[PDB]
Amino acid sequence: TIPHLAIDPFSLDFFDDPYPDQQTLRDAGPVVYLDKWNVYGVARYAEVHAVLNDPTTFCSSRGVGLSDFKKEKPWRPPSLILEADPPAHTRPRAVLSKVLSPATMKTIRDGFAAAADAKVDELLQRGCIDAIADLAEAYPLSVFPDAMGLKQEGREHLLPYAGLVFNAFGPPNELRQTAIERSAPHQAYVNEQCQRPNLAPGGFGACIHAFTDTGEITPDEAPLLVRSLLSAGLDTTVNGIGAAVYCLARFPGELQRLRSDPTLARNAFEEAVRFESPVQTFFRTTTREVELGGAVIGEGEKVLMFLGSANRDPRRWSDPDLYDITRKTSGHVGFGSGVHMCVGQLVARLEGEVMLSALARKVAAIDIDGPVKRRFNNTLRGLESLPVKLTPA
Ligand code: HEM
Ligand SMILES: O=C(O)c1ccc(C2CC2)cc1
Ligand SMILES: [Cl-]
Repeated sequence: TIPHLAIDPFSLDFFDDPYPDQQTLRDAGPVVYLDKWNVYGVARYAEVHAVLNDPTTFCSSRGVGLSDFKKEKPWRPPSLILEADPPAHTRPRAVLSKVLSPATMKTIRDGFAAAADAKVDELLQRGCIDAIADLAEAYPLSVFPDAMGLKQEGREHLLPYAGLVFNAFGPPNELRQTAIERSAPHQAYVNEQCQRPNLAPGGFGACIHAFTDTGEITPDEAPLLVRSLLSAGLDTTVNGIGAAVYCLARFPGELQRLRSDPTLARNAFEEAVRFESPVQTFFRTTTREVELGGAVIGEGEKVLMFLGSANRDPRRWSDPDLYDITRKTSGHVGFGSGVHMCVGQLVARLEGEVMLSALARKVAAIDIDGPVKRRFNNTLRGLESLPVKLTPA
């Protein structure tokens, strides 16, 4: 009853151009079986949304990668939020929600905006830049480690560690194995900075530790929640901003609409998150036998959700393959949906908004003017190098 497919959604050929295979995955049926990895997959919007919003059956505490924590040791101690179910999930989630709250955004907005403006002006002086190293990576590196309250020393480990985290959600392919092998120095660096003495007062890290006073988290929980921010909080924004710039480079008409109304910056970023879906995939594990898409899935089965596919499903989206900065983007699943929906979404959107605002006000044209290279990661979609010429407004 369930179609079996041989598509490897973690192969380099798939990362290189996922969209035809994602259609094949959607059109095969509401639920497929991926023989390459012995997992179920859901690629249409409806089922992906349903699974995300059914946490008691499609759980996270057995891992949101391919590995089942009931069967194998996690490569690092489980995340107290990503890899937890309610009720255990709830108070750590509440702490990060408060640390990354609307109120907190007021404290960092001016500096985040100023750094974005300054960066775009700097790049305009250079003219021909790499929109990944010089913009998508450089801008988040210039604000987020500081906002965390990290010391200067060791920050070169941040992106490698994130690359590892996101590769490690994948199957045990070469990408994952190469990432985990000799990763100890990255792990040691991150784990050390999660300890309270190493985090600057006023920053997100210190604020997490401050919540141990309230009874919401214990002191021994705080370093793991700092670890969550150091795992998710940088590389995501790199690929989100890179996605947006790549979109604006490919859709000059939309750059021009953005220029004409910079207040479209926030939605132009949201649309980029839908369109590229920097976080492509997550898994759940069934806690019980369950019928999904007329398919009966046993207990303890891994279910692969194709977030990017869901965000391009023509059943849900008009012209899914068009980048439209005035699209009603609400309901996209690029930040997830339900109890685990991205708790750092205000930080992500703030960064994206203020960079796209700076571009909107300062740049007339973005032209790809060198070889484009894709960055391969089991979970993250994005580019390694994006040479562009920036024309000033
Ligand atoms: C464009 C940028 C980002 C994207 C696309 C993204 C994507 C996602 C997605 C899809 C989830 C849901 C996970 C699931 O359902 O299993 C999620 C959760 C999460 N994200 Fe974001 N994220 C981004 C930025 C950030 C930032 C900037 C931070 C921190 C400063 C962050 C921290 C987290 C954390 C801690 C969770 C787990 C929340 C929970 O389990 O309740 N992410 N993110
Ligand atoms: O808690 C964590 O360590 C964690 C790691 C990666 C993510 C991805 C979704 C952005 C989220 C949380
Ligand atoms: Cl670690």
